Parts: sequence; C-alpha cells; structure tokens
Amino acid sequence: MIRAVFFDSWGTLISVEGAYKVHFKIMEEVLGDYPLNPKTLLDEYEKLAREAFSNNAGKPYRPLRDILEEVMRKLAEKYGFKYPENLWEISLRMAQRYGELYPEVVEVLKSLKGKYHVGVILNRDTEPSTAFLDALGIKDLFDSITTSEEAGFSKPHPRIFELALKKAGVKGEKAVCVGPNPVSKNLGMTSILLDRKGEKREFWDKADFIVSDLREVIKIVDELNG
Repeated sequence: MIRAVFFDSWGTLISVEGAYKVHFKIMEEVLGDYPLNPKTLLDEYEKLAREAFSNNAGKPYRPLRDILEEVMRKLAEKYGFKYPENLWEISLRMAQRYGELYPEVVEVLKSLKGKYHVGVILNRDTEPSTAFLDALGIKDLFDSITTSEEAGFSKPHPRIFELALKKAGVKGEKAVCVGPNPVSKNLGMTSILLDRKGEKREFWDKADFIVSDLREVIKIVDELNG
C-alpha cells in the first residue's frame, strides 16, 4: 500500500523559467553598472556551483550558503567586480520576488492532503528552504519538510530518505518519490521520474514510472492502491 508521497528537489516545484529568472536577477543585482553581461556571470556561476555540488555529494552536509559564497568569491576574482556583501539576503529577496511554481503544484498537493503523507525533500539548508516555501504559500501543504541539513548528509546519501520515511512513519515500500533526478533504491521506495520535456529518455528504464505532469502522480498512486 502506498501511504506517502515525497517530492524531491526544488526542481520539481519550481519552473525552469522561474529558476533561471531568479538566478538571472541575482546576477544583475550583484553586477550593478559593472560592464559584464549578467548571463555570462550566471552561466559561469552554474558551472562552478554544479562542480561544488558534485564535490560534496554523498559527503557530510556542508551549508549551501558557504558553497555559494565561495563560488562568488572566485567569480568576483575572475571578473574584477567587488565581492557582494549580504549575497545570501539578495538571493532570498530575489527568490521571493521571482520564484514561481509549476502551475499544477498547488492543486496536486491539495489533492493528496489527508489521504497520503505529503512530503518534500531538499538538498538545501533548512531555514531558507522553509522561508522560500512560505513565500510561495505552500509550506503548510506539506506534512513534512526534510532537508540535507537535518539529515547531516547531502544527496545521494540514504540518510535523508531514511529521515523523510521516519517522519512519515513508514518503510520505503509504502512510499513513492517524485523527482527529476534519475536514481535510495535500496530503501524500497517507488521512483517516479518527472521528465517535463521528455528529454531524459536514457534514464527512463532506471525508474519505475515516468511522468510529464505532477497530476499524473495521484493516478499512479490510486492504481498502486487498487
């Protein structure tokens, strides 16, 4: 029986257009009048960030604030602009102004409520993530919010999923996990790959179900439950 539905990474709640704009706007604010194209700074940032994330994947958790600040110091040094004070505060402001949900998110979370444990799982520090979910008006639509900071280890370490399952009070075989991240499997969860654009086909056989829209999740859960 499926009793719990977990949604995995911001990548599943937040549109690609909203994430890029948030980032783009952060870069414009940092640069001011500096004569660098904000899209070039953004593209270099995403490379260095991706690279920090992989170097910490599966390792003891390290705050994303520290990794972000480290990246930006390299970027400030590379391009010659002054390192921005209060970068974390800029980023939070921009996420609240320009962040956006995929259009079905609110409907999907309400549809699950009181019927399944509804949880979100995030490789983000606890406090920002939670304030961001509050800004987007959905914090209270979750039964649980589980972070790498809570568990002590960044993805793909199993501990974050073990904690999420403990919050739901069920073993992995009773839960589905929805994410864009191809695979945690050891714990028994049913994996649903969210491929909005059908651009990850080479990982579809690595997942139990593929969906392009979160409204398909409740249909999969009902079929699993008869």
